[PDB]
Amino acid sequence: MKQYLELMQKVLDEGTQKNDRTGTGTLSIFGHQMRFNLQDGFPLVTTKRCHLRSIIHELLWFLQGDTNIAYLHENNVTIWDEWADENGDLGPVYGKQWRAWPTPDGRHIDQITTVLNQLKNDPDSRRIIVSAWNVGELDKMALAPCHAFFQFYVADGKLSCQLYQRSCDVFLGLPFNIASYALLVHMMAQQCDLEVGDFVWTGGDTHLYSNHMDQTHLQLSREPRPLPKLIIKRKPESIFDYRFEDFEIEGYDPHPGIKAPVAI
Amino acid sequence: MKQYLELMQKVLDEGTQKNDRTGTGTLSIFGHQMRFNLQDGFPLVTTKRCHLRSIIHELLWFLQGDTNIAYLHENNVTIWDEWADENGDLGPVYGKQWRAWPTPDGRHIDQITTVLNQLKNDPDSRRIIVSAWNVGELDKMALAPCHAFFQFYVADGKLSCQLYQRSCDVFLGLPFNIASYALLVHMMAQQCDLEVGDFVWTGGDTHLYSNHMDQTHLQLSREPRPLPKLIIKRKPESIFDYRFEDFEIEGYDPHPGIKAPVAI
Ligand SMILES: O=c1ccn([C@H]2C[C@H](O)[C@@H](CO)O2)c(=O)[nH]1
Ligand SMILES: O=c1ccn([C@H]2C[C@H](O)[C@@H](CO)O2)c(=O)[nH]1
Repeated sequence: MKQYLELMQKVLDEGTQKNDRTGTGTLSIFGHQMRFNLQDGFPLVTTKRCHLRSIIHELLWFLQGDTNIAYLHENNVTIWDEWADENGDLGPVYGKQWRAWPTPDGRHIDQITTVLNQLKNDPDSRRIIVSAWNVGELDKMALAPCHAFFQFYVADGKLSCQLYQRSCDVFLGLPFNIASYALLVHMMAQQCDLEVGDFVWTGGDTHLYSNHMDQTHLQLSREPRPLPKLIIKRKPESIFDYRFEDFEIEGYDPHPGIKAPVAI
Repeated sequence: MKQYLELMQKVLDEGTQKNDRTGTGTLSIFGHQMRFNLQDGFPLVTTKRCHLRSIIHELLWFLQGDTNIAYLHENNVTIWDEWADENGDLGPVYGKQWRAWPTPDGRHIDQITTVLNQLKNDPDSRRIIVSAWNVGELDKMALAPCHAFFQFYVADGKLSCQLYQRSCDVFLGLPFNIASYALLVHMMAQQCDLEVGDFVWTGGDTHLYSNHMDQTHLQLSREPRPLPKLIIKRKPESIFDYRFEDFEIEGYDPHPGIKAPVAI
C-alpha cells in the first residue's frame, strides 16, 4: 500500500539507529500517523502476501475475553506460542482488558459492550474508547500491549477509529496490525447500522530491524496492487457471535510473500 | 504558530458539523498529528496572548498527586472551579492517576517515578508511558481525561514525547494543552540529563465551536511571531521539587489576547 511504502521509506531515510532489548539494532522514528479510508478497499498489503486466517482467529479470540492459547491451538494458530507458559496462559493481556477490566472494588468492566452502547445511544461522544493499558496488571502480562488504546468516532453515518500503537515493527507486525483493526471497524459498523469510515493508525516507536534491510528494499521495488474487498456473509446477533467463515476477502492479488527472520 | 494556524484552517475547510453534549454545534475533524521541535523555541501561541501562570501552577499541582482545588486557590488559579464540588474535590482525575494509580490488590502506582527510572536506566524502552485513562475510576472523575495517555522516547541524547488527546477545543484549550506538555518535557529532560527533542501532539475529535468563528478568522489574519525561549532558573533535586518562580519565558511578544465565550 502507498501509505505503508511511504512509511517504510521514511524509516529508511529518517530513522535513527536505536537498539532493541539487549539485541538487534533498529532504524527508528517516533510519532507517525496514516489514514485508510475503508470505503476504498480493505487495507491488506499487496506488495507482499499476507495471511489473514491467523488475524481473524486472533481477533475473535480477543472478543471472547480469552487469554489462554487453547482456542488458537484448536485452529492451529500458533502466533502466541512464543509467549505462552506451560498451561497456554498469557496473563491478563488484550481480551481480558477488553472484556473484563478489573476495578479496585471487585467489578470487571466490559469495554467492548460499553463502546457498542455509546455508538448506538450516544454516537457524538468524544469518550468512545477502549484501553488495554492497565498499569496495575502490566507486571503479570506476558508482554505489555503494543496496540494499547483506541477511539471510535461517528460523523455523517460513518464509523472511524484511531489506534495508538506504542511500538511497531514495520516489516513483520504492522500489515497484520492494520488488517486486524480494519476488520473490527467493519464488525462494529455492521452491529451499529453504520457505514465504515477511516482507520487512523498512530504510532510511537516505529521501526525497522537491521537484518530486514534486504527484504524492505525488495518490497519497495514493487508497485501496489488494487486493494481487496471484505465481504461479511452474515450479520450475527451480536459482536461476540462471529465465526471464521463469516469473512471473505475478494479481489486480493499480492506479490509473493517475503520472509523476515528474527534474532533470539 | 504555523502548525496551529494550519490546523485551525484544516478544521474550517474540512470539519464536519457535529454537536457537543446537548448543546453547541462544532466543526469537527478526527485524527490529526503535529510536531514541535522544542530546540526551536517554546511552543506558546503568539497569534493571541496566552497566560502561562495558570498552566505552570496546574502542572505542579498534577505532579503532587493533588486532586483538590485548595493549592490552585492559594495562588488564585481558578480554571478548575467549574468542575469542583463543595469541598474543592475533583475525584480521581490526572494527578491521582499520575502519582497513585490504584491496582485491584491495594497498591498505588507512581507512574511519574517509573518513567524517570526508565529514562535513566532503560532509555531505549518502547514502554515509557503514563496513562490517566483508568477505566475503573472514570465514573468518579469530575470529567474523563482529555489528555489521556503519553509516551516518552529517547534517541541521540534527546527526549521526545507524544501526547494522545481524545478531545480538543482548538481555540480555547489547545494552546494551553501544548504549553503544559512542552514544559513537562523540559522538566523531565533537566532531571535525566537529556536535551529536549520533539513534542508530538496527536488528537482524536479535534474541533472548533460554532460561536468562535469570528475569533478564529481574526486569529488566522495574524502572522506568527518568533517563538519564545523557556529558561529554568534552578535544577531541583527531583521532579516533585519545582516551584513557580523556577520558570521564565523570554522573548514573548504576542498579538493581543482574544476572548472566547462558552455556552452553559
Ligand atoms: O501488535 C504488535 C505487537 C508487536 N509488534 C512488535 C513491536 C516490537 O517490534 C516487537 C515487540 O515484541 O514486536 C508489532 O509491531 N505489533
Ligand atoms: O485539556 C483539555 C480539556 C478539555 N478540552 C476541551 C474538550 C472539549 O472541547 C471540552 C470538554 O469539556 O473542552 C480541551 O481542549 N483540552
